[PDB]
Amino acid sequence: QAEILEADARILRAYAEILKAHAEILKAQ
Amino acid sequence: QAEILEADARILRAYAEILKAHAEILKAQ
Amino acid sequence: QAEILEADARILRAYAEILKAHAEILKAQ
Amino acid sequence: QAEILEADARILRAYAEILKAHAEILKAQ
Amino acid sequence: QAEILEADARILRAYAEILKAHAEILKAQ
Amino acid sequence: QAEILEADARILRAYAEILKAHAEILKAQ
Amino acid sequence: QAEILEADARILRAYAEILKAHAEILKAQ
Amino acid sequence: QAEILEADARILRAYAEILKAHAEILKAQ
Amino acid sequence: QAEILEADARILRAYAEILKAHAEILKAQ
Amino acid sequence: QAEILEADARILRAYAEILKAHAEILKAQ
Amino acid sequence: QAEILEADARILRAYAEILKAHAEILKAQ
Amino acid sequence: QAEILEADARILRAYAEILKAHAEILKAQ
Amino acid sequence: QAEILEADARILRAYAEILKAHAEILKAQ
Amino acid sequence: QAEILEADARILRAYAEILKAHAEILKAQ
Amino acid sequence: QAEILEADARILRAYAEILKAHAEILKAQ
Amino acid sequence: QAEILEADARILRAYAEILKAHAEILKAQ
Amino acid sequence: QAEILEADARILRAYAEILKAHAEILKAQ
Amino acid sequence: QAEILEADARILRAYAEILKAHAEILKAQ
Amino acid sequence: QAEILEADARILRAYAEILKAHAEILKAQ
Amino acid sequence: QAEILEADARILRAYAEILKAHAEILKAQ
Amino acid sequence: QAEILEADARILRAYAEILKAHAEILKAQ
Amino acid sequence: QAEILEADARILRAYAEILKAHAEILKAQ
Amino acid sequence: QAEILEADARILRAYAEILKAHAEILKAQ
Amino acid sequence: QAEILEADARILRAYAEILKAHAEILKAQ
Amino acid sequence: QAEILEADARILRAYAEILKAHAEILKAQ
Amino acid sequence: QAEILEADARILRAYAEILKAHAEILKAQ
Amino acid sequence: QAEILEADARILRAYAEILKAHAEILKAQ
Amino acid sequence: QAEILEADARILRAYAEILKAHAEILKAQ
Amino acid sequence: QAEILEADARILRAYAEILKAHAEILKAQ
Amino acid sequence: QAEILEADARILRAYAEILKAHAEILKAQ
Amino acid sequence: QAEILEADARILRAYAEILKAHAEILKAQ
Amino acid sequence: QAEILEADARILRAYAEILKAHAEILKAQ
Amino acid sequence: QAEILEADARILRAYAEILKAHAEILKAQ
Amino acid sequence: QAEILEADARILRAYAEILKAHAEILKAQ
Amino acid sequence: QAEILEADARILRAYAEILKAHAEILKAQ
Amino acid sequence: QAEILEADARILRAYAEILKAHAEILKAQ
Amino acid sequence: QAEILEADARILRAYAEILKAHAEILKAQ
Amino acid sequence: QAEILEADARILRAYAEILKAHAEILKAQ
Amino acid sequence: QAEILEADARILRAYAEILKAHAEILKAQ
Amino acid sequence: QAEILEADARILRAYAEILKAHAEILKAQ
Amino acid sequence: QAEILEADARILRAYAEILKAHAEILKAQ
Amino acid sequence: QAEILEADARILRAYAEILKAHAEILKAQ
Amino acid sequence: QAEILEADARILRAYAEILKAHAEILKAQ
Amino acid sequence: QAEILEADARILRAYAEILKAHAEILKAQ
Amino acid sequence: QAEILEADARILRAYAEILKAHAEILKAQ
Amino acid sequence: QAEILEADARILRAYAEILKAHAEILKAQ
Amino acid sequence: QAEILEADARILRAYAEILKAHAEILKAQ
Amino acid sequence: QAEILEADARILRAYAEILKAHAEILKAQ
Amino acid sequence: QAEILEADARILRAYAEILKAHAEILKAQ
Amino acid sequence: QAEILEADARILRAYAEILKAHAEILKAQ
Amino acid sequence: QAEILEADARILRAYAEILKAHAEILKAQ
Amino acid sequence: QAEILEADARILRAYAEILKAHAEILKAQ
Amino acid sequence: QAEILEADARILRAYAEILKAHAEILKAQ
Repeated sequence: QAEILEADARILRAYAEILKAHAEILKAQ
Repeated sequence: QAEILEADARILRAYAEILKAHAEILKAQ
Repeated sequence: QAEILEADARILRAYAEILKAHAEILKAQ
Repeated sequence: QAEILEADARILRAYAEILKAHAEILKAQ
Repeated sequence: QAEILEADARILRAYAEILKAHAEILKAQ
Repeated sequence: QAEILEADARILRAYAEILKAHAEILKAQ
Repeated sequence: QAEILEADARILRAYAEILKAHAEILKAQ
Repeated sequence: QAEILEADARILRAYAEILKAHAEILKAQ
Repeated sequence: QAEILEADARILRAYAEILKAHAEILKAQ
Repeated sequence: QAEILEADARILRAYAEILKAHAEILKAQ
Repeated sequence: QAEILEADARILRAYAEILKAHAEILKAQ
Repeated sequence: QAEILEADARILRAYAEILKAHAEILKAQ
Repeated sequence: QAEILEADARILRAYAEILKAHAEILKAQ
Repeated sequence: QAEILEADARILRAYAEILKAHAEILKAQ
Repeated sequence: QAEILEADARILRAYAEILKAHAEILKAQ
Repeated sequence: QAEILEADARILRAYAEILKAHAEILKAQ
Repeated sequence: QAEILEADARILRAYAEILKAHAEILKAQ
Repeated sequence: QAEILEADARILRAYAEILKAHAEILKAQ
Repeated sequence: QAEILEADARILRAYAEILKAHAEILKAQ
Repeated sequence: QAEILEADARILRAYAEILKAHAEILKAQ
Repeated sequence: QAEILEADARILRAYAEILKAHAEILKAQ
Repeated sequence: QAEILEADARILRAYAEILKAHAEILKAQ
Repeated sequence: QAEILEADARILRAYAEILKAHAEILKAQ
Repeated sequence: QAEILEADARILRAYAEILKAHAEILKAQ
Repeated sequence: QAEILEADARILRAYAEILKAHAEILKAQ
Repeated sequence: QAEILEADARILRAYAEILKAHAEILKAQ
Repeated sequence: QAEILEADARILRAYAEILKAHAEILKAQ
Repeated sequence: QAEILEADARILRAYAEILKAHAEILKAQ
Repeated sequence: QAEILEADARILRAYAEILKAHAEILKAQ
Repeated sequence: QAEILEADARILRAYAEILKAHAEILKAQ
Repeated sequence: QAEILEADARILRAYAEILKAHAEILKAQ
Repeated sequence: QAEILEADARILRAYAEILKAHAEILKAQ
Repeated sequence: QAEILEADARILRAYAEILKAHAEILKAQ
Repeated sequence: QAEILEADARILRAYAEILKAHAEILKAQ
Repeated sequence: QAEILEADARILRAYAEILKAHAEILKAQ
Repeated sequence: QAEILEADARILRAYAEILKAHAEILKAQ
Repeated sequence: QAEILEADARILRAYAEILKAHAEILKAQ
Repeated sequence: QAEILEADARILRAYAEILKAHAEILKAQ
Repeated sequence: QAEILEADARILRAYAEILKAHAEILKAQ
Repeated sequence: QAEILEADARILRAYAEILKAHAEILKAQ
Repeated sequence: QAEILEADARILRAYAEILKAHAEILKAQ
Repeated sequence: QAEILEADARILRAYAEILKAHAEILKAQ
Repeated sequence: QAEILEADARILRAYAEILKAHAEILKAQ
Repeated sequence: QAEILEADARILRAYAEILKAHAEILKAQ
Repeated sequence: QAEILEADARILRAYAEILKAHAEILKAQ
Repeated sequence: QAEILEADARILRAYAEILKAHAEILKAQ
Repeated sequence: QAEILEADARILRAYAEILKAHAEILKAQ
Repeated sequence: QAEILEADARILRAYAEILKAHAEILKAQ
Repeated sequence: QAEILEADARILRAYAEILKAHAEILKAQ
Repeated sequence: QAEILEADARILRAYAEILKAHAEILKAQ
Repeated sequence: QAEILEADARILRAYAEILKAHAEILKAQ
Repeated sequence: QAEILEADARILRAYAEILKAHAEILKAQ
Repeated sequence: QAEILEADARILRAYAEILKAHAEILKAQ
């Protein structure tokens, strides 16, 4: 099941990356 | 049933990959 | 009934493959 | 009734095969 | 009534065969 | 009434045979 | 009323025979 | 009224006979 | 009124006879 | 599971960054 | 887990900054 | 009593429907 | 009483329908 | 009373329909 | 009793439906 | 008893549906 | 018993649905 | 027993749903 | 036993849902 | 056993939900 | 075992919720 | 084990809540 | 372990509450 | 450890309460 | 007082209803 | 006062209804 | 007093209902 | 005041209705 | 006193109901 | 004021209706 | 102060209630 | 301040209620 | 601020209510 | 910001309501 | 962004409402 | 993106509404 | 993609609406 | 693919609408 | 395939619509 | 197959429409 | 088979339409 | 069989249409 | 049988149509 | 009002007399 | 905002004046 | 926004003036 | 956006001016 | 998008100017 | 797509200019 | 597809130019 | 199919050019 | 079938060329 | 049948060639 938890970690990292990009571009705004 | 769990892991990895690509391209945007 | 579960595993693997191909091509996009 | 379940297994295998072929050709696309 | 169930099994086998042929020819496509 | 059920079994067998022939000829196609 | 049910059985047998002949000739086709 | 039901039985037997003859001749076809 | 019902029985018997003769001659055909 | 906690830390850092950018721009307002 | 607590500290600092900016602008009002 | 004669009329109309459909058959041939 | 004679009229009209359909048959031949 | 004579008229019209249909028969022959 | 004769009428109308559909078949050929 | 004859009528109407659908098939070809 | 014949009618209607859907398929091609 | 035949009817209706959906697929292409 | 066949019917309806959704996909493209 | 097949049906319905949501995605784009 | 497959179904429904919410996002943009 | 997969489902539903709220944000802007 | 993943789910739901309240803020402005 | 993450969740819910009350303030103005 | 006159009107309408029903009777004869 | 005059109008309409029903009676004779 | 006149109106309407039902009887004969 | 004149108009229309029904009576004789 | 007259009206309505049900009986025959 | 004149018009139309019905009467004689 | 204005609104609504009840009186007369 | 403006709106709606009730009075006269 | 503008809208709608009620008055006269 | 524009739209619709009610006034005169 | 454009559309529709109401005014004069 | 284009279409339709209302004005003059 | 093309079609239809309304203007002058 | 071609057809019909409206303009001048 | 050919036919009809509208233009000049 | 030939016929009729519209153009010049 | 021959007839009529339209062209020149 | 011969007749009439249109062409030149 | 002979007559008339059109051709040259 | 009560008492007595006469007649029948 | 309250005072004074004049003239009545 | 409130004050003053003039002239009436 | 609010202020001032002029002239009336 | 808002401001200013001119001339009236 | 928005801005500016010119000339009127 | 959007931009620019020229000449008028 | 889209782009460019030339010459007018 | 699509592309290119030449010559006009 | 489609392709190519030549010569014009 550890694979499922790794997948969750990946999903959350990706979401954090989306949020960070949105933050940076909104700062550019 | 472990095969089902492996399939779930695969699905989530693929979704994470989609999200990562979308994040990178939105950063390129 | 294990055959049914194997069939489910196959279906999910195929769906994951579709998603992975779509992800790769969207990255190419 | 086990024959019915075998038939279901066959149907799902065939559907999985259709999906796999569609996935491969979409990757070729 | 078991004859009815056998008939159902036959019908589903035939449908699975149709689907398998369609899958193979679509792969040939 | 069992005669009615036998007739139903016959009908379904015949339909399955039609479907099997159509499947085989579509495979020949 | 059992005569009516016997008549129904006869009708369905005849229809099944028609279908079987059509199936065989379509296989010959 | 049983005479009416007997008449109905006769009608259906005759129709079944017509259908059987048509089936046999279509098989001869 | 039973006479009316007897007349109906007669009519249906006659119609069945017509149909039976037509069936036999079509079989002769 | 520590990976999950790291992901949470990342998410919260990103949210804090969004909030800080919004604060700075509202100060600019 | 200390990372989570640091993230909380960051969030609260950002909120305090928002509030301070709102206070200053309301004083300007 | 009127309802009884009404039912008789319905019987006769049904027989008329039989004959009319048979005529349509014979014309179609 | 009028309803009774009305029902009689309906009977006679039904018989007329019988005869008319029979005429249409004979014409079609 | 008028309704009663109306019903009588309907009876007679129905008989007229009988005769007219019979005439149409005889003409068709 | 009227209900019984009504049911008989329904039987006959159903047989008429059979014949009419068969005619439509034969026309379609 | 009327319910029994009603059920018979339903059987016959169902057979009519079978034949009519088969006709529609043959027309579509 | 009426319920049993009702169930038979349902079976036949279901078979009719099968045939009608198959016709719709063939038309769509 | 009626419940058993009802269940059979449900099976057949489900198969009809399969075929109808497949037809809708083929039309959409 | 009826419950078992009911469950089978549910399986088949679910497969129908799969196919119908796939059709809706293909139409949307 | 019926519960097991019920659970299988639930699995398949869930997969259908996946596909339907994906279709809605693709339409929204 | 049924509970295990039920849990799997819940997992899949949750993934469906993810996809549906993502679609709603994309529509809102 | 079922409880573990249930917990996983809860995790995924929570992530869905995150995404849905974010969508509501973006719509409100 | 299930309790740990439950706690994680609670964390994520709390973050969702944060985002939803922020959305409500932005709407109110 | 679960208690610790529970406490973290409580912290985050409290922050959510802060934001929600602030929104209610801003609406009231 | 308007209420009283309304009541009188209702009385008269009721008497009219009496006469109308009497006409119905007389016609039915 | 308009209410009173409306009530008078209703009285008169009721009397007219009486006369009309009386005409119905007289015609029916 | 209006209540009393209303009650009288109800009496008369009831008598009218009696006559109307009697007409129903007489017609049914 | 317009309401009062409307009421007068209604009175007159009612009287006209009286006369018209009287004409109906007289013609019926 | 209005209550008493209302009760009388109810008596009469009940008698009317008796007659109406009797008509139902007589028609059913 | 237009309402008042409309009411006058309605009065006059009502009087015209009176005269027209009177003409109907006189012709009927 | 908003409370005071709300109280004034309540006063006015109460006056409206008075006036409307007086209207209902005048209509009832 | 929005509360104050809402209170003003309530005042005006109450005045409207007064005026409309006065209208209903004047109509009723 | 949106709340303030909504309050203004409510003020204006209330004025419209006043004006429309005055219209209804003037019509009623 | 969309909320603000929606509020503006509401303002304008309210003005339209005012103007339309004034139209209805002027027509009523 | 689509929300913003929808808001603009609403603004324009509101202006159209204003203009159309002004038209209706001018016609009414 | 389709949503954005739909929004543009709505903008244009709103402009058309403006223009058509202006037409109706000019006609009314 | 079909959705995108449909959106384009809507754009063009909206332009047509604009142009036609302008035509109606020019005619009205 | 048929959907795509239908979309193209819609595009062309929209262009035709544009052109026809321009024709109507030019005629109106 | 018939669907595809129908789509082609629609394309051609749309082109015809374009051309005919252009004709109508040229005539109008 | 008849459907396919009908589709071909539609193609040809569409071409005829094109050609006829071109004729109408050339005449209009 | 008659359907197929009818389809052929339609093909030929369409060709005739083409040819006749070409004639009309050539005349128009 | 009459249907088949009618279809042949239609074929021949279509050929005649072709030939006559060719005649009209040749005349027009 | 008369139908068959009528069909033959139609065949011959169609041939006559062919021949006459050929005559008209030859005259036109 | 007691006069009204005596009147309806007379009415019911007369109706009872009619019923008794019809009863004695049907007894003589 | 005190100006709004003064306006309300004016409105209520004017309404009171209307009511006082109406009272005076109704006293004169 | 105070300008909007001043505008509302103006509107209400004007409406009060209209009402005062109407009151004065109704007193003159 | 303040420009929009100024425009609204202008619109309301203009409407107030229209109302004031109408009030003045109605006073002159 | 600010350009769109400026355009709206312009439109509303122009409409206000139209209204002001109409008010001025109606004052001149 | 910003080009489309600029085009819309242009259209609205032009419409505002038309309205301003119409306002100016109506002032000259 | 961006070419289509550029074409739309061109069309709207041209329409805006037409409108601007019409506005200029109407100002010259 | 991209060729079709390019063709549409060409058509729209040409139409825009026609419109631009017409605008230029109407400016020259 | 791609040949058909290429033919359509050719047709549309040719039509675009016609339109471009017409635009050029109308510019020369 | 592919031969028929090739023939259609040829026809459309030829028509496109005619149109291209006509466009070229109209450019020469």
